[PDB]
Amino acid sequence: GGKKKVCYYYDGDIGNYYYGQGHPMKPHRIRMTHNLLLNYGLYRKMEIYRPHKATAEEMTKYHSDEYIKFLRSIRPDNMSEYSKQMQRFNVGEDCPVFDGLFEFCQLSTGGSVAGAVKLNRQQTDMAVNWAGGLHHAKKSEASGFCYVNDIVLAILELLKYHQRVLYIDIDIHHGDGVEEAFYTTDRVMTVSFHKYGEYFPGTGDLRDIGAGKGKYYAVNFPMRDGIDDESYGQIFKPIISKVMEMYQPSAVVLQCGADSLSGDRLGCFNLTVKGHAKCVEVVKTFNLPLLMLGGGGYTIRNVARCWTYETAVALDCEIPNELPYNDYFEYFGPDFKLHISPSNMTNQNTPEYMEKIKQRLFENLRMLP
Ligand SMILES: C[C@H](CCCCC(=O)NO)Nc1c(Nc2ccc(OC(F)(F)F)cc2)c(=O)c1=O
Ligand SMILES: [Ca+2]
Ligand code: NA
Ligand SMILES: [Zn+2]
Repeated sequence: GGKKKVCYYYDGDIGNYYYGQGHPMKPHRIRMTHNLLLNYGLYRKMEIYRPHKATAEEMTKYHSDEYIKFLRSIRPDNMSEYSKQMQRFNVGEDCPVFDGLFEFCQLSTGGSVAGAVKLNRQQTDMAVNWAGGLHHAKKSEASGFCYVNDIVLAILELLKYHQRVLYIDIDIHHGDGVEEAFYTTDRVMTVSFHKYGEYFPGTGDLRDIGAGKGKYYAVNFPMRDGIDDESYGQIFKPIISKVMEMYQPSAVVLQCGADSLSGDRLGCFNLTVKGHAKCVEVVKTFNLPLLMLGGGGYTIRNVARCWTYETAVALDCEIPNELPYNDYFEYFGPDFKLHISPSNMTNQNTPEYMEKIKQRLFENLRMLP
């Protein structure tokens, strides 16, 4: 029990990577998070590391050599010469070409793999990489603003020392990239809670339960618009508890995508920072080596609030609602508070729907030996 050792990864350059004018993915939110938690004084309670830049040698442990060579070569000045390669790898539109794309992928991946190495070495209880959690990237493809799947790479590192690794994804979108990589193995159980029905990426049906050796090791909780803290918490704690009891993993990876928060530019959920962070508190109570990662989140003031509070939660540190002064203070107007209020949006997930989906998952969890 009690307070635990926390290692946090951050590179001072991460906030300078720009996806382009009008693009919702803003790496600057990672800097906003870092600045906000330094101003709360949370650096006193944790070890801050600079990630290494993950190499091609590291990336090719999962990704194809051809895809990684392309990512390492593509620049906005040579796009015309790589036209075929761009369409094949899904680069240029949703996943645009930008200055320092590869470096950005290296730093994002570096923090996740370094966190996994630290946990494997038993030198920390928790590792945090807010620049990670890029769950959509595939063996040979970019998708949903994700080029390199840092989660898969970090999980592969944990598998060197851990027989069973549990993956939890509280981003509003299905973590299809992670699920795909470990679909046919029982050495990784993937658990995703996401909006489902005519929504990106279009995967993550209740009936998608894994295949072969991995059958019953892929868990999906499909949800509708406007889920609140009360509905989410009532299903999250029982599902994770049953997963912990049945699967008994030795390490956990928690993807904390903040696009499941109320008011998100691309999200349809109605969670508050408190409701989102209760997921961290739940997972932390199991006392297993834990890797906390980023993901989506497009109302960057709420991403900074979310991930600052989730770091404070990892540290068992009570932080006041009144925000301290920081370099992005004006972003947190008009209230300048850490916590957010839900909107008036209708919760399309009834309590009966929530209970029925939970019961269906419980039947699948009983199939585990
Ligand atoms: C459907 C796909 C969903 C990606 C979710 C990834 C995630 O959170 N993973 O958990 N992509 C989308 C947009 N893309 C978009 C791209 C560029 C852009 O700006 C532009 F380039 F157009 F100027 C505006 C929107 C949207 O806007 C939007 O939605
Ligand atoms: Ca999810
Ligand atoms: Na699996
Ligand atoms: Zn997302």
